[PDB]
Amino acid sequence: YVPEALMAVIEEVTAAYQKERVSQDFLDDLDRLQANYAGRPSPLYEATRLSQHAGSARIFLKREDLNHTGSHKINNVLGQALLARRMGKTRVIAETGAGQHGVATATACALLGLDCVIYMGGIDTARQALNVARMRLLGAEVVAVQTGSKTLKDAINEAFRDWVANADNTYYCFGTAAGPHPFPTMVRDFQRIIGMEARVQIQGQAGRLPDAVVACVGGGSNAIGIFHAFLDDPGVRLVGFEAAGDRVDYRPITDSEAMDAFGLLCRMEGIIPAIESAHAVAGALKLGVELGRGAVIVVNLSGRGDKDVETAAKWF
Amino acid sequence: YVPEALMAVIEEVTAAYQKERVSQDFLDDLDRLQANYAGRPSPLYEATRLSQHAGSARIFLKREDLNHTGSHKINNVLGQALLARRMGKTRVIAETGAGQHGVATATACALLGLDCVIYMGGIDTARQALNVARMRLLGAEVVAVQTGSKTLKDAINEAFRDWVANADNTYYCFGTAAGPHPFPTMVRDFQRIIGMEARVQIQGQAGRLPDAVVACVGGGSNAIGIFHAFLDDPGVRLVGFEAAGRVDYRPITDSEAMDAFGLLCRMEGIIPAIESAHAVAGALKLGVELGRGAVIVVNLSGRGDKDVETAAKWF
Repeated sequence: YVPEALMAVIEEVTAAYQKERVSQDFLDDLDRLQANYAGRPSPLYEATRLSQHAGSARIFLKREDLNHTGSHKINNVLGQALLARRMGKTRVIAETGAGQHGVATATACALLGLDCVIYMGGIDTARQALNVARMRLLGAEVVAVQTGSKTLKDAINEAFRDWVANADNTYYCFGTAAGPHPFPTMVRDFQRIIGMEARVQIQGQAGRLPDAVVACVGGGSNAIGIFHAFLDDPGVRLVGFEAAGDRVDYRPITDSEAMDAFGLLCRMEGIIPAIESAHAVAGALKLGVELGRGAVIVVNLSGRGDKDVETAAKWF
Repeated sequence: YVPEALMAVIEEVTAAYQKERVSQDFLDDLDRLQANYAGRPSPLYEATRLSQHAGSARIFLKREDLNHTGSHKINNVLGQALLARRMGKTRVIAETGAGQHGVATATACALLGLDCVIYMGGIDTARQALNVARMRLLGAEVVAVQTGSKTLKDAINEAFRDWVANADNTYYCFGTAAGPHPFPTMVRDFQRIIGMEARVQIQGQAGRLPDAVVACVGGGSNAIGIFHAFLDDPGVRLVGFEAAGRVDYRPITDSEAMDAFGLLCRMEGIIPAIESAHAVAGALKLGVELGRGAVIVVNLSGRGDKDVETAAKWF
């Protein structure tokens, strides 16, 4: 599943990232660097037409759903490249199948100014000359790996072979589903940027801190990532909505209630939520009818607009 | 091609639009409506690795390239839908093929509070089943046309009949490939929103109006629409770059462009359209020519793609 040979190398990265977690500075720095670069900060939208169904509170939807073809992947990558740069690494590697992660990796590296090399499967190479094209346009040595299978796994290995050799100057950039996810806390932390961005936006758009910041808890981290920046704001309730069918407060939301919110959001604002987001919404509206006129609530709309259209359409 | 029966209804929309064109009211209303909604305001990005290469001017990129392939269909549809509401229409109809125009149109109606009807070929309805479900989740009514041989052509024709009969309260939303485009001015004007956005964003990010705003002029209205909002800002230069009313035109050669192309990829990791690359080349000379601390706003119009090949060949 992972060579043992990766252990000292992974241990190096974790220990180095552990030093970053002491302050907000790493995160702050990432947020600076990615500002207006590829999608970040995702928009905060005041859903004025939901207001009437939420006790006339002001519902603000943190729009993590506005991500598709591009925005997305650069986010993980840029975090990593920044870490590589602060570990005094000078060079970055990765594997990619079809080429999307190699392009993101190559992107983060031109941006931050770091040599970069990408490992592509032999017959993967000659069936997208284009991403290769992007990658070489981005300045990245593409090593088209001939040796056995031809279909990713052999590239993972050279990439692995590389990383152990060169570990003093090289960072491995992870992001393919078929590759290793060795640093799960580092991934979680990158999610806190949602709340960091949403805390600036809600005070600029709403003129203060919110009454509440709300997320569906089955989105995992990334739904929950909106909370961290509001932990020291004693006036701000943090409410995680649990899917039920039939410091943080946790509250249940049934299938029906999610479903009805899903449809109201499509009809009131023209936005088609993930069933995940519709629970956070359904709770946001109950919470506004609780809190009344003049309340301000922030909702993490996490998960994918498309996915659930089928299930929603059956349901109705 | 276009039925003559349509002349009066087209004539009413053009007349009413020409009266909106008078002031920035209509556009300020679109701007407000769509803020944070589906992509607009596109970001304004300070390209600080490029400064080295431009007299140490500051180059800001107006990131039209961050559009989704798709971001543009709701943008145009929201404009038409807000105009229907501002004219007093209560209802908006359209035809759709595979469903995208229908989904865009229903999304704009749900947003603005308007009744929606979409006419689809009876067959198109069966094949594009989840575009239909999106439409109805959106609250639109979807008519699977049973007339003729249940074709797109037959759909359009039912939609033209409903338009004519219900013109007092009903607006027709254009922008399928098989449909007409009776209002090119309207569509060109919507592009003015680019410079209105960028005029706000350059004062927050840079603290003042810029020294120039720049765009590549082969890129049509999508290029040239950044200029309008700064027209009355004497002190802001307006430069249009072309592949060699107060706007200045200058030529940019193929190899000035391709050097700007490779420079943007390599310094910023942004792969531009060749079209963006000409404006980016022009902005690099102009910073050399205005020098240190000069704020130059560049329209990055067109799509960072299909020029990829052509850029690869070149290099």
